[PDB]
Amino acid sequence: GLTPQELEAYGISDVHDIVYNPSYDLLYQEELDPSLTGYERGVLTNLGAVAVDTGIFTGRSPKDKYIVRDDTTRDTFWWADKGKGKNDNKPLSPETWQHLKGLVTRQLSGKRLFVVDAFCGANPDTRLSVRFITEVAWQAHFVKNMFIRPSDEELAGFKPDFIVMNGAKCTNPQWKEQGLNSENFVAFNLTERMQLIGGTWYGGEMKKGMFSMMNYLLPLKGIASMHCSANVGEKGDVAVFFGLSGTGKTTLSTDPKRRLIGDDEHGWDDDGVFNFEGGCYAKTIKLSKEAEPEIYNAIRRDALLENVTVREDGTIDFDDGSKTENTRVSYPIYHIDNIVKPVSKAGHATKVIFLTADAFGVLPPVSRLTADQTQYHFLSGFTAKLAGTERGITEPTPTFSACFGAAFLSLHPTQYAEVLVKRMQAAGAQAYLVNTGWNGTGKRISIKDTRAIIDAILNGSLDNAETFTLPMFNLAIPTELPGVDTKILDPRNTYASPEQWQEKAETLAKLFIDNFDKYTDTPAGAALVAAGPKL
Repeated sequence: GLTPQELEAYGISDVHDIVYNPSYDLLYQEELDPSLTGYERGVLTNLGAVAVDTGIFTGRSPKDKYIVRDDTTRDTFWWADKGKGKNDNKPLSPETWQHLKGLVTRQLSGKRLFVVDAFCGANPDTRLSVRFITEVAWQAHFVKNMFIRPSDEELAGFKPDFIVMNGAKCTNPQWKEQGLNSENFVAFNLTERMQLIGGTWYGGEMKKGMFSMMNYLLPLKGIASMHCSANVGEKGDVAVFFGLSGTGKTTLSTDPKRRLIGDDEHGWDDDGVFNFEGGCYAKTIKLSKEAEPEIYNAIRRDALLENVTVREDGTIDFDDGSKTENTRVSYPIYHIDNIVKPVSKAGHATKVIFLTADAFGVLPPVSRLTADQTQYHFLSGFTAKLAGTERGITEPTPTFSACFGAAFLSLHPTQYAEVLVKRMQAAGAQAYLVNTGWNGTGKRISIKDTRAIIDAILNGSLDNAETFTLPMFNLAIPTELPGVDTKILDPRNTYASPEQWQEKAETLAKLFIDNFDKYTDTPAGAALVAAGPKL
């Protein structure tokens, strides 16, 4: 379905063997080819799923992310070097881009190539048509899992909006003199409409780039673009769960009392909430069949395990984090029985949950937010980066991740906030802040407790429930909650010395205030200070 000549327009030469739109059967056979070496190699596990390793590239490389600054992006992108707020959108010259493109296209030239055409976005009117090019079968499999798989009729008329070229096997020897961070690179050019991957083998780089592109295009036309999971109740009530990976959004999304819309990347337009993806890239550290049965049962042929420990007998030790704590599996979304079909989308969200993995043990397990607190805490995005999720993170690392996805934002945080608020206001949606981090003793808040809290949110039992107010943060906390120990609802109770909550809360309050200061350069942002913590 694709000629060698078509690839030459992208700069790739000397290609005569193209594997276009590979089937899952073909990918499975290719991945088990014993002639593969190094990070190409795959092994078959007892669950029937192939497993691969990615070396040291066990999470994302934000410090290697670059966007060409040109007439397309100059005045619209949220640049790393132009604002008060830190971000990863580092500018790249057109000249250095051409160098990186040459490295990747030379690497892929003369090779047998896999080409996967797919969609990012469940809706035809706003989706991107993406063409992915790799020399490694498992990388093609990853994108087959993670993007929306077109029908034959859709492939017949396929016209790519973006090209993603995976050249993980190449590196940039000139990186030092070019002022770059390392010999690796994840580079984007919105004029040529291309993403390049060099050096890094982490699968997620192949999906979060297009997420960043959706995060550029959709809010500019009034559509929220959200780093969240999403599910729907029997009556059509949709919930979205914002958070960084490792902080509960995947686990809570597969709630057996709900039906899954998606894991990680969603839009919200006039019709409702829609998944961008065709699959889920779930963390597997400490996964168990008893605790996460839907996710566990999705691990079978056509799933792709990444960096998990496989024993000599082919069984998997999901508890082993010695390669990395950020072990992963990808699977097409239909590997979960309990999903929305025929398209991964539903109506407006009625419930908006912000997951905060609070390493200070200050915040309540659950708070019901006011309208202004919703905006304040969305822009703040206080949570934690968990080990391995970005390279060099070795332990839970507190962060203010604007919009609960700062690493993927292409526009200013307030642009995401304004669209989200407009959608929530139109729906009458209620927001909740849920601590999936740690309590006052340093113990991780139990998934059993968080699941019970989510249950109480989603059945509406908290919307008009009696509350008490937490000092300084001014958060409304329910006085009791079915299926949860009342004593945990007040975060002060789990401290051996409750005066220490006061000390840690003052410290965290100041961190929030200082982080939020940069948003107070407009009247609306200044007005939100009253909804944040007060010393």
